[PDB]
Amino acid sequence: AQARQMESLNRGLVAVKTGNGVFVSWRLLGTEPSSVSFNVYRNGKKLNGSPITSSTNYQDAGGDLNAVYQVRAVLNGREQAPSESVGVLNKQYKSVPLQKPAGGKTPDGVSYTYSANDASVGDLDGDGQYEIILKWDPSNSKDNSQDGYTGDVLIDAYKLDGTMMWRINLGKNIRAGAHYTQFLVYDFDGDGKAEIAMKTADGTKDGKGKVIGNANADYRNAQGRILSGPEYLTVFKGDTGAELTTVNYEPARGNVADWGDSYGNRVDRFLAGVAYLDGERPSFVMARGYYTRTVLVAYNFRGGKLTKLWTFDSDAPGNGAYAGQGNHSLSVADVDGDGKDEIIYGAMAVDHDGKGLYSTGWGHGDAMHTGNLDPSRPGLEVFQVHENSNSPYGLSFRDAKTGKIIWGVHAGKDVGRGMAADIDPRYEGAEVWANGSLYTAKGVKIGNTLPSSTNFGIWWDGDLQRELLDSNRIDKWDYQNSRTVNLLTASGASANNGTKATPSLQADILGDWREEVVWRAEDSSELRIYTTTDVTEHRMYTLMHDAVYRLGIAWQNVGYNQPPHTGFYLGEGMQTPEKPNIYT
Ligand SMILES: [Ca+2]
Ligand SMILES: [Ca+2]
Ligand SMILES: [Ca+2]
Ligand SMILES: [Ca+2]
Ligand SMILES: [Ca+2]
Ligand SMILES: [Ca+2]
Ligand SMILES: [Ca+2]
Ligand SMILES: [Ca+2]
Ligand SMILES: [Ca+2]
Ligand SMILES: [Ca+2]
Repeated sequence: AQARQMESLNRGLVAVKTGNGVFVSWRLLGTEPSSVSFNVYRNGKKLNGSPITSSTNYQDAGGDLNAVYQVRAVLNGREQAPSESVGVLNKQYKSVPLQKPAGGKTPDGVSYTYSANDASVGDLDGDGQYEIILKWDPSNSKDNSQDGYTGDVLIDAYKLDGTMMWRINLGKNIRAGAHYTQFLVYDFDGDGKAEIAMKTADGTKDGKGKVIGNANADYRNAQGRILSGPEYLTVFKGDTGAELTTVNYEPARGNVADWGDSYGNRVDRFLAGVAYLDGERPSFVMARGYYTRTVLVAYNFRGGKLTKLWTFDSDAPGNGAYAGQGNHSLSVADVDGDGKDEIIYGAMAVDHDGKGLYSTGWGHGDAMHTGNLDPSRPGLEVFQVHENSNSPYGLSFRDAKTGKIIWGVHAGKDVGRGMAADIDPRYEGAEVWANGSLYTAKGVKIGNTLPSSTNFGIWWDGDLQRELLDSNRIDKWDYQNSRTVNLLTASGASANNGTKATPSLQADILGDWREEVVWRAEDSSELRIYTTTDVTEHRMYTLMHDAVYRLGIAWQNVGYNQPPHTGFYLGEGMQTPEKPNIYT
């Protein structure tokens, strides 16, 4: 009973030169009725796609590199104003060149360079096409448990044509590393353009060069950590990067040792997430802590003002079960039916008003997947893994609303990876895997092997199973032979963060409902946006117009990046998915 704000997008038309013709795909928008159809136009407004639809891709045999495409929606037998016009890509990726920052030297005395790291997307200027907001990582970035000085964290915005809109420098008082800066790109106020929200400090320099706080404060200690001095929360304006408003980060660190160590590990474990706590409009949550004291703080940014909505603190009375449950990521989804978003903080959940929903007591894990994994169960499921060898489960498949287990598997050990996806059509729903085994959504062990990666799942070819993504590979589970075969190796491109091996971004940002992959070139001279050329016979509303998925894109960069999920069941046997309840 609720419509959600959702980004006004253009048709997302993309064309790609293939052996034999040109491949084309476009969006089906969530503002459109299911009855819509399309005609495709090659060059001189030539109708080409003679009758109409059932998908939003089309293979054009008589297409060449000099061709120009437009598509026209048909609303009730009446063709509409054409889309934007596009040329043809001579390779299966779009190059976005980067203004790569020059290296530098820390007090350390050491030298360091930058590489393109985690990304997000948003419509910063309102033209109906996504920009890429990119985090730059210095080669001396640090995990929380490693001493050492780190280079400045920088965040750029780029249009798809390579236009660099601005650079923000977080400055010397924001340590570089996976668990420090978590950045949220969303249209919070509803003005139709996106803002950026993240944690700042004395000396962060906005996109117009304006310094926040004291440009001469240096709270870096001799171990390269910032364990003193004030802490800020800032939202910047999308098209310019300018400070809009800055408030005090909550909670502040206080006595560092109260978090469970004196050397600055547990205290600087951060997460963040966009959530429609309204059921209608976006909020965001900034989180601090998970091994230990765990605090979530929710906000709105509307009418130029940042307002605190609520605070959940595990130190607070009655909330002590909720400590030690958080993962190195979070999920966001209406799990209880009320139209409003709850926060699935790893092995615990917070309700939309700031109140504990449940704590499983199974403890912190390094991966999680929240979606409709078993389409035979109404409601969502959460499949995750757990670090605690003394946990009853090393992998657990539970009810997302109550937190009660559905099935789970005792390992007496850390299980540091786990995945969820429909890779086997013999079993309706998503299969899951971790710690040497592959299971049905019901908990039954399939075969004896498992896919060659346990990282990301990506919808890439034309079928309803999901494919696999790791390093610079897209792979496919051959469920008949129990082997992983390769569909694409993006040679020259590279993933990020060594063993995590994640892409800068995975997201349906162009064309068809299939997902695009944003990998950096090895030297970080360009980002590459890969889009599929597999003709599909399936049609769906753009994944960026689904609530759970869009919010998945917004937290992908967060902590140890996890892959996105749809709020509906996407896989073999799915129903023809219905128009989403949204406005633009
Ligand atoms: Ca834009
Ligand atoms: Ca806005
Ligand atoms: Ca809800
Ligand atoms: Ca609720
Ligand atoms: Ca961990
Ligand atoms: Ca379900
Ligand atoms: Ca399946
Ligand atoms: Ca597929
Ligand atoms: Ca796509
Ligand atoms: Ca990350």
